[PDB]
Amino acid sequence: MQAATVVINRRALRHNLQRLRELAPASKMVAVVKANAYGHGLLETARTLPDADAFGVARLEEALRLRAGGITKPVLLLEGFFDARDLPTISAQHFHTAVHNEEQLAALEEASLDEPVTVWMKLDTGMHRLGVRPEQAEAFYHRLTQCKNVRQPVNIVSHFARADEPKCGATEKQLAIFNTFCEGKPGQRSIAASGGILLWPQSHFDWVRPGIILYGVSPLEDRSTGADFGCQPVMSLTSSLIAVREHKAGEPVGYGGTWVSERDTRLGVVAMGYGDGYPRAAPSGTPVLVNGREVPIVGRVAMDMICVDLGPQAQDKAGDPVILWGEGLPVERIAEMTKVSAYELITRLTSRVAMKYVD
Amino acid sequence: MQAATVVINRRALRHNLQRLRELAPASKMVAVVKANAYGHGLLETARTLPDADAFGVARLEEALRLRAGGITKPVLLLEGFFDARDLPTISAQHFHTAVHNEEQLAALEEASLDEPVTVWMKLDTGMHRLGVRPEQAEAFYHRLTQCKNVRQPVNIVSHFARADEPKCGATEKQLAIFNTFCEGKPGQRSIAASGGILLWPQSHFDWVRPGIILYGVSPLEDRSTGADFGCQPVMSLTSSLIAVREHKAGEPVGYGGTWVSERDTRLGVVAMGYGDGYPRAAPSGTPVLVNGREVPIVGRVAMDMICVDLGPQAQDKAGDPVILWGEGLPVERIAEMTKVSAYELITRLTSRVAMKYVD
Ligand SMILES: Cc1ncc(COP(=O)(O)O)c(CN[C@H]2CONC2=O)c1O
Ligand SMILES: Cc1ncc(COP(=O)(O)O)c(CN[C@H]2CONC2=O)c1O
Repeated sequence: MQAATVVINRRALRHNLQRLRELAPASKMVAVVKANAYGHGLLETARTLPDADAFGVARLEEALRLRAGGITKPVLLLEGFFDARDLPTISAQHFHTAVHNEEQLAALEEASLDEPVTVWMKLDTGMHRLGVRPEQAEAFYHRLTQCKNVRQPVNIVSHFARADEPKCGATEKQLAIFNTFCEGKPGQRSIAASGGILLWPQSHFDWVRPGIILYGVSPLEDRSTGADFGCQPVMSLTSSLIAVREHKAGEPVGYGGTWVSERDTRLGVVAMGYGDGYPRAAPSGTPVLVNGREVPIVGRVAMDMICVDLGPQAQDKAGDPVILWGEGLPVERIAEMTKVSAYELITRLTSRVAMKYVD
Repeated sequence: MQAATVVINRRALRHNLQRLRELAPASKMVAVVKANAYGHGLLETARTLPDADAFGVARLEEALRLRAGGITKPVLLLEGFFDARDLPTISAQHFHTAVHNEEQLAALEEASLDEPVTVWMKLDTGMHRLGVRPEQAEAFYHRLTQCKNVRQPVNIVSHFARADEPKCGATEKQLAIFNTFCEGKPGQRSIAASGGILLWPQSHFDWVRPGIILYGVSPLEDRSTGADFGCQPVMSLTSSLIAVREHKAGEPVGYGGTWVSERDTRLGVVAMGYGDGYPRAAPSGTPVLVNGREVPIVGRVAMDMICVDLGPQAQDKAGDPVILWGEGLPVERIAEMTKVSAYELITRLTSRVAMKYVD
């Protein structure tokens, strides 16, 4: 019938972008669409959001697919470029780039481009992933200022490591470091993504980079959902039953006989598995909606199939609609039940699901 | 380009099919290529194995992509068809199909096809996922036998739920049930996949369906690898470093500051994350190969990046080769370290990874 299908709500997506402008009314928006737009579709998510001030990607590849698809809006390379030979491209495509290491800076200093490139110097303010450390930042920053190939002024970007943990002073320390370096400097400032936007109004500055929350999903693991912030869930992972079978008490289900029935019942088989992106870690009891009502997963999640307990006289039939997460079942709820981060749930899906866009 | 790349060894793949024929010398092969050939590529895995007796898929869509790509060899629909209206296509495409429920049988009984379809009746011998239960099997089987649309004789297929657990008598019980039903019946018999092939020579029968082991990966969670059975690993998940940075003692790394360094060291940043398919569940300490030597992951695995500890004077530079798993690092080893099944590791990868084929 219909199998593994990801349904993307274009109206929810536009709503969230506008909703986020209301939360950060003095900041421009970098719609973060990396990793196939967190599973919602790189190009379609961008086509949906022409109001974005820019689009953010992880890799140069992603930026080029945007251009290839007709996106004209500025694209920000959050990780910068990996090869000095890519600068002519980046210049001609009008891609904005982060600059975090000596290789990139030296590259910019000796390249010969027909046009200078807007840059966002990435400062390491405490996460210690990418970026120039405080003691090397000033000298590094000054070189970018002297580059004929760098469009002036140079902008400043950083990222939070624990913005979702308001109780520890990590975020305030990163802000302290961020603010100290930006003092007296021109050029746009940006450090906040979903968590910074929602919980830290002092971190909005000139540009904010909504990612997870843009898709109506919460960046926090406190069982809050996108709706807690007025953002609507964009994605629905759906499928269908391919079988409804009789089952006896005492009989196990699935690999390892992991689950045993204590009653005669009817089981439903869903055309969904980890070969589609659904977490194999999902325990028996995890909720799924069959014909709009919640039923539990029973036994191990397999590569292409998932079994659920329908009840002894259920009436559900093969071909009926199944919702892995969507309307009536937030992905955050799944995240909680399976202990899998919502970020990974919506993002680590395979090419086997169909993509569908509505309204 | 040289970022998230899955390298597929075509020579290892051919070697494993031949190696398996040596283990099951009197059985035909159904090369199971469902779920994008377990992450190795549906069409390319099929193109490199023209010696297979048939190809097995989960869904009808997968079978059609094989035909669309030029594969002419028989394709077995392990889950059968989900819509009675698909029978005319299945007949014309010469797809073999499993039949596990009333819907499919009744569909075959009343459809009008220009040619009959070869069928594999699915018998539920104990896994209780798909298949006709023992008490309903005889009547169900007889109807398929009387179908003008079913090519005679009808074949019989089943699947093991615990073939990897030789201790418990689950597999022997499924065999007992399987053998009892097949007595006196013509038509091919098939119940064994990777585990059955390797550990149960009494389950080989007429056709065996190698899946996991075909890709040189072990179906067991006992630390064994594909090489334990003479099968060579087909896949290599590779990438590159995009940064090598200084780091100080007492400083945390990544989201949640979950790893703290007890020494001044140098960290490497890999262009790999769960947005590519790499498990977010990977703990600090999980091994990765940088320039051929093993280094530990430190801090949470992010969507697009992974940090590793290189050492205080490590000579590694951005752009250097990184191996997530492949030569010198079996996926089974990463399975063990992360507690993620090897099946899911190789299969639940996203479309962001580039596919490369070698000899
Ligand atoms: C630099 C940057 N800006 C914005 C975002 C968007 O964050 P939210 O998703 O939280 O809004 C990310 C997230 N990249 C994250 C996503 O997961 N793993 C990462 O490393 C980021 O790295
Ligand atoms: C019907 C059938 N045949 C063969 C196999 C091959 O198994 P191996 O890889 O073990 O050999 C599977 C596994 N499908 C598995 C994959 O994991 N989940 C499943 O349902 C299967 O369902």
